[PDB]
Amino acid sequence: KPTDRGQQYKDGKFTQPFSLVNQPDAVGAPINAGDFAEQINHIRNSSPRLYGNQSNVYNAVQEWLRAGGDTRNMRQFGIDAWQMEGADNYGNVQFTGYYTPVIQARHTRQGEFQYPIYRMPPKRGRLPSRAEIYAGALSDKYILAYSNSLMDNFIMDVQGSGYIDFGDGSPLNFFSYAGKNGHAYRSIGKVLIDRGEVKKEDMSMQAIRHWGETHSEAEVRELLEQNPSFVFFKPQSFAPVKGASAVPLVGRASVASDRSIIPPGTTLLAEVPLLDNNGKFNGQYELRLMVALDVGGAIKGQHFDIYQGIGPEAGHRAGWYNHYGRVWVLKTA
Repeated sequence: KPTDRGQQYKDGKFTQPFSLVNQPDAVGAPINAGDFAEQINHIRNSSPRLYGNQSNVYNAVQEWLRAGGDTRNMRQFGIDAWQMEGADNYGNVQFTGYYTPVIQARHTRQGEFQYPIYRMPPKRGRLPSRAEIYAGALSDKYILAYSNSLMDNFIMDVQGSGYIDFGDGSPLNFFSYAGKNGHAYRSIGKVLIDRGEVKKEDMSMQAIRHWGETHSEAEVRELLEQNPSFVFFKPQSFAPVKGASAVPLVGRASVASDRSIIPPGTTLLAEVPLLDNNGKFNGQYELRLMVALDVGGAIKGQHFDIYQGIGPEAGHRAGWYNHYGRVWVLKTA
Protein backbone atom coordinates (compact mmCIF):
# COMPACT_ATOMS: atom_id res chain seq x y z
CA LYS A 1 0.00 0.00 0.00
CA PRO A 2 2.46 2.69 -1.22
CA THR A 3 2.23 6.34 -0.08
CA ASP A 4 5.40 7.66 -1.71
CA ARG A 5 3.67 9.59 -4.49
CA GLY A 6 0.58 11.14 -2.84
CA GLN A 7 -1.52 8.02 -2.34
CA GLN A 8 -4.05 7.98 0.51
CA TYR A 9 -6.45 5.37 1.87
CA LYS A 10 -9.00 7.27 4.00
CA ASP A 11 -12.08 6.78 1.76
CA GLY A 12 -12.54 2.96 1.74
CA LYS A 13 -12.78 0.75 -1.37
CA PHE A 14 -14.52 1.62 -4.66
CA THR A 15 -16.67 -0.72 -6.76
CA GLN A 16 -17.85 1.72 -9.45
CA PRO A 17 -15.80 4.42 -11.24
CA PHE A 18 -17.85 7.20 -9.61
CA SER A 19 -19.66 7.19 -6.23
CA LEU A 20 -21.89 9.82 -4.62
CA VAL A 21 -20.66 11.00 -1.21
CA ASN A 22 -22.48 13.12 1.40
CA GLN A 23 -19.42 15.30 1.86
CA PRO A 24 -16.08 15.34 0.11
CA ASP A 25 -13.48 13.99 2.57
CA ALA A 26 -11.63 17.32 2.35
CA VAL A 27 -11.32 20.09 4.94
CA GLY A 28 -11.71 23.75 3.97
CA ALA A 29 -12.62 25.79 0.92
CA PRO A 30 -10.98 25.71 -2.53
CA ILE A 31 -8.10 28.15 -2.55
CA ASN A 32 -8.52 29.37 -6.15
CA ALA A 33 -12.00 30.92 -6.28
CA GLY A 34 -10.62 33.91 -8.30
CA ASP A 35 -8.92 31.74 -10.94
CA PHE A 36 -12.06 29.59 -11.30
CA ALA A 37 -14.18 32.71 -11.88
CA GLU A 38 -11.59 33.84 -14.47
CA GLN A 39 -11.67 30.41 -16.11
CA ILE A 40 -15.45 30.40 -16.26
CA ASN A 41 -15.41 33.90 -17.82
CA HIS A 42 -13.15 32.51 -20.56
CA ILE A 43 -15.58 29.66 -21.20
CA ARG A 44 -18.43 32.18 -21.26
CA ASN A 45 -16.67 34.24 -23.98
CA SER A 46 -14.67 31.69 -25.97
CA SER A 47 -17.19 28.85 -25.93
CA PRO A 48 -20.83 30.11 -25.63
CA ARG A 49 -22.20 26.60 -26.45
CA LEU A 50 -20.12 24.83 -23.77
CA TYR A 51 -20.88 27.55 -21.24
CA GLY A 52 -24.63 27.30 -21.85
CA ASN A 53 -24.62 23.58 -21.11
CA GLN A 54 -22.64 23.76 -17.92
CA SER A 55 -23.67 27.14 -16.43
CA ASN A 56 -26.03 25.45 -13.96
CA VAL A 57 -23.01 23.80 -12.37
CA TYR A 58 -20.83 26.92 -12.74
CA ASN A 59 -23.45 29.14 -11.09
CA ALA A 60 -24.06 26.70 -8.21
CA VAL A 61 -20.28 26.53 -7.59
CA GLN A 62 -20.03 30.31 -7.83
CA GLU A 63 -22.89 30.85 -5.42
CA TRP A 64 -21.42 28.36 -3.00
CA LEU A 65 -17.97 29.95 -3.28
CA ARG A 66 -19.29 33.46 -2.52
CA ALA A 67 -21.19 32.19 0.55
CA GLY A 68 -17.89 30.86 1.90
CA GLY A 69 -17.07 27.87 -0.26
CA ASP A 70 -16.60 25.36 2.55
CA THR A 71 -16.91 21.67 1.52
CA ARG A 72 -19.33 21.02 4.43
CA ASN A 73 -21.88 23.46 2.91
CA MET A 74 -22.40 22.04 -0.58
CA ARG A 75 -25.80 20.33 -0.37
CA GLN A 76 -27.63 23.63 0.24
CA PHE A 77 -26.57 24.67 -3.28
CA GLY A 78 -27.83 21.52 -5.00
CA ILE A 79 -24.22 20.46 -5.73
CA ASP A 80 -23.50 16.72 -5.80
CA ALA A 81 -19.96 15.39 -5.45
CA TRP A 82 -19.02 12.17 -7.21
CA GLN A 83 -15.68 10.86 -5.94
CA MET A 84 -13.41 9.22 -8.51
CA GLU A 85 -12.08 5.70 -7.82
CA GLY A 86 -8.81 6.62 -9.59
CA ALA A 87 -5.89 4.32 -10.53
CA ASP A 88 -6.21 1.76 -7.73
CA ASN A 89 -9.81 1.90 -6.50
CA TYR A 90 -8.77 3.72 -3.35
CA GLY A 91 -9.74 7.10 -4.80
CA ASN A 92 -6.19 8.08 -5.70
CA VAL A 93 -6.41 9.86 -9.02
CA GLN A 94 -3.36 9.94 -11.34
CA PHE A 95 -2.07 13.45 -11.74
CA THR A 96 0.59 14.63 -14.10
CA GLY A 97 1.16 18.26 -15.08
CA TYR A 98 1.97 20.20 -18.20
CA TYR A 99 2.81 23.82 -19.00
CA THR A 100 3.71 26.36 -21.68
CA PRO A 101 7.50 26.67 -21.63
CA VAL A 102 9.34 29.92 -22.39
CA ILE A 103 12.59 29.34 -24.27
CA GLN A 104 15.45 31.65 -23.30
CA ALA A 105 17.21 32.67 -26.51
CA ARG A 106 19.53 35.31 -28.03
CA HIS A 107 19.90 36.75 -31.57
CA THR A 108 23.64 35.92 -31.88
CA ARG A 109 25.75 32.98 -30.66
CA GLN A 110 27.04 33.67 -27.12
CA GLY A 111 27.59 32.09 -23.67
CA GLU A 112 25.28 29.11 -23.16
CA PHE A 113 23.12 30.08 -26.19
CA GLN A 114 24.49 27.84 -28.93
CA TYR A 115 21.47 25.89 -30.21
CA PRO A 116 19.82 27.32 -33.36
CA ILE A 117 16.11 27.29 -34.23
CA TYR A 118 15.32 27.56 -37.95
CA ARG A 119 12.80 29.01 -40.41
CA MET A 120 11.81 27.02 -43.57
CA PRO A 121 14.27 27.17 -46.46
CA PRO A 122 12.75 27.28 -49.99
CA LYS A 123 12.59 23.61 -50.88
CA ARG A 124 15.22 21.47 -52.57
CA GLY A 125 13.16 18.34 -52.00
CA ARG A 126 15.79 16.60 -49.87
CA LEU A 127 16.58 18.54 -46.68
CA PRO A 128 19.39 17.23 -44.36
CA SER A 129 18.88 14.98 -41.32
CA ARG A 130 18.85 16.25 -37.73
CA ALA A 131 22.46 15.12 -37.17
CA GLU A 132 23.57 16.90 -40.33
CA ILE A 133 21.79 20.09 -39.25
CA TYR A 134 23.48 19.94 -35.82
CA ALA A 135 26.86 19.71 -37.57
CA GLY A 136 25.94 22.90 -39.48
CA ALA A 137 24.63 21.64 -42.84
CA LEU A 138 22.20 24.56 -42.86
CA SER A 139 23.16 28.17 -43.52
CA ASP A 140 22.83 30.90 -40.89
CA LYS A 141 20.51 33.09 -42.94
CA TYR A 142 17.86 30.56 -41.78
CA ILE A 143 18.37 31.00 -38.03
CA LEU A 144 15.60 32.65 -36.00
CA ALA A 145 17.22 32.49 -32.57
CA TYR A 146 20.00 30.74 -30.70
CA SER A 147 18.66 29.05 -27.62
CA ASN A 148 19.79 28.03 -24.19
CA SER A 149 18.90 24.32 -24.46
CA LEU A 150 19.00 21.53 -27.06
CA MET A 151 16.34 19.48 -25.30
CA ASP A 152 14.00 22.54 -25.14
CA ASN A 153 14.28 22.87 -28.93
CA PHE A 154 13.30 19.25 -29.31
CA ILE A 155 10.26 19.70 -27.09
CA MET A 156 9.45 22.70 -29.33
CA ASP A 157 9.60 20.37 -32.35
CA VAL A 158 7.16 17.88 -30.85
CA GLN A 159 4.77 20.66 -29.79
CA GLY A 160 5.33 22.24 -33.19
CA SER A 161 5.49 25.75 -31.73
CA GLY A 162 6.87 27.67 -28.80
CA TYR A 163 7.21 30.92 -26.96
CA ILE A 164 10.66 32.62 -26.97
CA ASP A 165 11.91 35.33 -24.63
CA PHE A 166 14.93 37.25 -25.92
CA GLY A 167 15.51 38.74 -22.50
CA ASP A 168 15.14 42.39 -23.45
CA GLY A 169 12.14 44.61 -22.98
CA SER A 170 10.00 43.02 -25.60
CA PRO A 171 6.87 40.81 -25.62
CA LEU A 172 7.13 37.06 -25.89
CA ASN A 173 7.76 35.91 -29.41
CA PHE A 174 5.60 33.09 -30.71
CA PHE A 175 6.80 30.72 -33.47
CA SER A 176 4.47 28.19 -35.17
CA TYR A 177 4.96 25.07 -37.33
CA ALA A 178 6.24 25.92 -40.79
CA GLY A 179 7.41 22.52 -42.10
CA LYS A 180 9.72 19.49 -41.73
CA ASN A 181 12.93 18.07 -43.29
CA GLY A 182 11.37 15.03 -45.00
CA HIS A 183 13.22 12.43 -42.90
CA ALA A 184 10.67 10.33 -41.00
CA TYR A 185 10.55 10.83 -37.25
CA ARG A 186 11.29 8.13 -34.72
CA SER A 187 10.03 8.33 -31.15
CA ILE A 188 12.65 9.50 -28.61
CA GLY A 189 10.28 8.16 -25.93
CA LYS A 190 10.55 4.56 -27.20
CA VAL A 191 14.36 4.87 -27.28
CA LEU A 192 14.49 5.89 -23.59
CA ILE A 193 12.11 3.01 -22.77
CA ASP A 194 14.09 0.39 -24.84
CA ARG A 195 17.20 1.41 -22.83
CA GLY A 196 15.55 1.36 -19.40
CA GLU A 197 16.39 5.05 -18.87
CA VAL A 198 12.67 5.74 -18.29
CA LYS A 199 9.84 3.36 -17.29
CA LYS A 200 7.04 2.88 -19.84
CA GLU A 201 4.25 4.22 -17.56
CA ASP A 202 6.07 7.42 -16.43
CA MET A 203 6.92 8.37 -20.02
CA SER A 204 5.85 11.85 -21.04
CA MET A 205 7.40 14.87 -22.67
CA GLN A 206 8.05 16.12 -19.11
CA ALA A 207 10.03 12.95 -18.30
CA ILE A 208 12.14 13.48 -21.46
CA ARG A 209 12.83 17.01 -20.18
CA HIS A 210 13.93 15.75 -16.77
CA TRP A 211 16.12 13.10 -18.42
CA GLY A 212 17.67 15.92 -20.43
CA GLU A 213 18.26 18.23 -17.43
CA THR A 214 20.07 15.35 -15.64
CA HIS A 215 22.50 14.45 -18.46
CA SER A 216 25.44 16.02 -20.32
CA GLU A 217 25.16 17.90 -23.61
CA ALA A 218 26.97 15.01 -25.34
CA GLU A 219 24.60 12.39 -23.87
CA VAL A 220 21.63 14.53 -25.02
CA ARG A 221 22.81 15.17 -28.60
CA GLU A 222 23.56 11.42 -28.88
CA LEU A 223 19.96 10.61 -27.87
CA LEU A 224 18.37 13.36 -29.97
CA GLU A 225 20.27 12.24 -33.07
CA GLN A 226 18.36 8.92 -32.93
CA ASN A 227 15.51 10.91 -34.57
CA PRO A 228 16.52 12.26 -38.00
CA SER A 229 13.42 14.40 -38.43
CA PHE A 230 13.48 18.17 -37.93
CA VAL A 231 10.95 20.97 -37.61
CA PHE A 232 11.06 24.53 -39.00
CA PHE A 233 9.07 27.51 -37.73
CA LYS A 234 7.91 30.96 -38.67
CA PRO A 235 7.03 34.02 -36.58
CA GLN A 236 3.33 34.22 -35.66
CA SER A 237 1.16 36.85 -33.97
CA PHE A 238 0.89 35.97 -30.25
CA ALA A 239 -2.26 34.29 -28.90
CA PRO A 240 -3.22 33.41 -25.28
CA VAL A 241 -2.71 29.68 -24.72
CA LYS A 242 -5.88 27.70 -25.56
CA GLY A 243 -6.64 24.00 -25.08
CA ALA A 244 -8.41 21.63 -27.43
CA SER A 245 -11.81 23.15 -26.56
CA ALA A 246 -10.58 26.58 -27.73
CA VAL A 247 -10.92 28.18 -24.29
CA PRO A 248 -7.99 30.18 -22.89
CA LEU A 249 -6.62 28.01 -20.11
CA VAL A 250 -6.03 29.28 -16.57
CA GLY A 251 -3.09 27.93 -14.53
CA ARG A 252 -4.15 25.24 -12.10
CA ALA A 253 -7.83 25.93 -12.95
CA SER A 254 -7.92 23.64 -15.99
CA VAL A 255 -7.01 20.06 -16.83
CA ALA A 256 -6.67 17.89 -19.90
CA SER A 257 -8.86 14.81 -19.61
CA ASP A 258 -10.28 11.80 -21.46
CA ARG A 259 -13.42 12.96 -23.26
CA SER A 260 -15.24 9.67 -22.86
CA ILE A 261 -14.84 9.91 -19.07
CA ILE A 262 -14.69 13.59 -18.21
CA PRO A 263 -16.39 15.49 -21.02
CA PRO A 264 -15.02 18.99 -21.72
CA GLY A 265 -16.53 21.50 -19.30
CA THR A 266 -16.87 19.08 -16.41
CA THR A 267 -16.25 20.82 -13.07
CA LEU A 268 -13.71 19.18 -10.78
CA LEU A 269 -12.90 19.50 -7.11
CA ALA A 270 -9.38 18.33 -6.51
CA GLU A 271 -6.92 17.72 -3.71
CA VAL A 272 -3.81 18.28 -5.83
CA PRO A 273 -0.44 16.89 -4.59
CA LEU A 274 2.37 19.47 -4.15
CA LEU A 275 5.94 18.85 -5.28
CA ASP A 276 9.49 19.16 -3.90
CA ASN A 277 12.02 21.21 -5.83
CA ASN A 278 13.20 17.63 -6.54
CA GLY A 279 9.83 16.82 -8.13
CA LYS A 280 8.93 14.57 -5.17
CA PHE A 281 5.61 14.52 -3.26
CA ASN A 282 6.18 16.81 -0.23
CA GLY A 283 3.33 15.65 2.03
CA GLN A 284 1.00 18.55 1.14
CA TYR A 285 -2.14 18.89 -0.95
CA GLU A 286 -3.99 21.94 -2.17
CA LEU A 287 -7.76 21.97 -2.68
CA ARG A 288 -8.55 23.66 -6.04
CA LEU A 289 -11.41 23.87 -8.50
CA MET A 290 -10.67 23.04 -12.13
CA VAL A 291 -12.52 22.51 -15.39
CA ALA A 292 -11.70 19.93 -18.08
CA LEU A 293 -10.70 22.00 -21.16
CA ASP A 294 -7.95 20.18 -23.09
CA VAL A 295 -6.92 16.66 -24.24
CA GLY A 296 -3.73 14.62 -24.70
CA GLY A 297 -2.65 11.57 -26.72
CA ALA A 298 -1.86 9.62 -23.56
CA ILE A 299 -4.38 11.23 -21.20
CA LYS A 300 -6.86 8.40 -20.91
CA GLY A 301 -9.30 7.12 -18.30
CA GLN A 302 -9.24 8.74 -14.88
CA HIS A 303 -5.85 10.37 -15.56
CA PHE A 304 -5.73 14.17 -15.51
CA ASP A 305 -3.06 16.46 -16.83
CA ILE A 306 -3.12 19.78 -14.92
CA TYR A 307 -2.33 22.93 -16.78
CA GLN A 308 0.28 24.65 -14.62
CA GLY A 309 0.41 27.91 -16.61
CA ILE A 310 3.25 29.53 -18.52
CA GLY A 311 6.95 29.74 -17.59
CA PRO A 312 9.54 27.98 -15.36
CA GLU A 313 7.71 28.15 -12.04
CA ALA A 314 4.73 26.43 -13.66
CA GLY A 315 7.43 24.21 -15.11
CA HIS A 316 8.64 23.20 -11.64
CA ARG A 317 5.15 22.57 -10.32
CA ALA A 318 4.32 20.21 -13.19
CA GLY A 319 6.83 17.50 -12.29
CA TRP A 320 7.86 14.57 -14.49
CA TYR A 321 6.22 11.44 -13.08
CA ASN A 322 2.80 10.34 -11.75
CA HIS A 323 1.46 11.62 -8.44
CA TYR A 324 -1.88 11.15 -6.75
CA GLY A 325 -4.69 13.20 -5.27
CA ARG A 326 -8.44 12.88 -4.92
CA VAL A 327 -11.09 14.28 -7.18
CA TRP A 328 -14.79 14.90 -6.87
CA VAL A 329 -16.74 15.62 -10.02
CA LEU A 330 -19.33 18.30 -9.35
CA LYS A 331 -22.81 17.96 -10.83
CA THR A 332 -26.16 19.67 -10.18
CA ALA A 333 -29.05 17.68 -8.58
